[PDB]
Amino acid sequence: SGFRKMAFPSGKVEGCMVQVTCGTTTLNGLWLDDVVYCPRHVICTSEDMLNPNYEDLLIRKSNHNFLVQAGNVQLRVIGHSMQNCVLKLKVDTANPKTPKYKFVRIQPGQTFSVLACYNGSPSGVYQCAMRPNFTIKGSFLNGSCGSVGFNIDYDCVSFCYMHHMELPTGVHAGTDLEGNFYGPFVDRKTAQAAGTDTTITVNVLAWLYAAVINGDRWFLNRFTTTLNDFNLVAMKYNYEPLTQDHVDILGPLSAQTGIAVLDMCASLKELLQNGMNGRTILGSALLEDEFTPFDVVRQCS
Repeated sequence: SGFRKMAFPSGKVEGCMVQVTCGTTTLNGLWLDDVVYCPRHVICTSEDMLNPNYEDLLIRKSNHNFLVQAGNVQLRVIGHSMQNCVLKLKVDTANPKTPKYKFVRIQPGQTFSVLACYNGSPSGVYQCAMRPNFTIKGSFLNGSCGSVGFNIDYDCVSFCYMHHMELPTGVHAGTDLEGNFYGPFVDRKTAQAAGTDTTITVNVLAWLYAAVINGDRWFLNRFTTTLNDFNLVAMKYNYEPLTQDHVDILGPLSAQTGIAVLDMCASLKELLQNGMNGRTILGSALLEDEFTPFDVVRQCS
């Protein structure tokens, strides 16, 4: 029993974290084999950041301008390269602690673990979701750039996020490990609109199914609904549409509790139209959309 915000163990990622200094700028790098991946904005001065030409700035750099540190050991840089918005630094030593890994690109509504680091050292691990508007609500401070998001599938680490910037809203933007930003965002100090967010319907439902398993069932009703009937309510309240794929995905939790997916859509319909009526679900007066059906099934079965 119990249902909690839960991260992957951070060990295999901890072993990959290093400190990258270009001139006056220090942030975090990921060390896999003999390549260190970090945000390319590490080569920008304060000035540069208003209007960076990354091509000209990197042409002007030498392998010596990059200082890489694994603990207090210097890793000699022997090559430097850009792929989209990530800098790749070739070092002379393969990371012995390199695990089995992949670079994956995630969608809105998918959760991942963040290991927030400063100066190549780990501070903590937390869980979050890619928002519908391709940002994340992280906990980041100065020098946290290059911290990474990941899932662990058996022994294999799937790196899905590298932290690049905080927007005026105080929410977070970054890239996959191929340097392609999530969302319209750019590694330029400009005006950049977070872009109105929405709620993750399939996740809220996952959370309701969790609620049920942990004995919290007051919001269950006899009403029912069609998918098109659900989504018409959804759009009104800035919830994302629900698709037969989302329905399918919820299949096992439904099997687990015997509560038909569309019956849960009837519970949720009611909560959106009437409110919780002074109530709480797992203690919250709010509906929780950053747990996936996967995350719920993992913890509650």
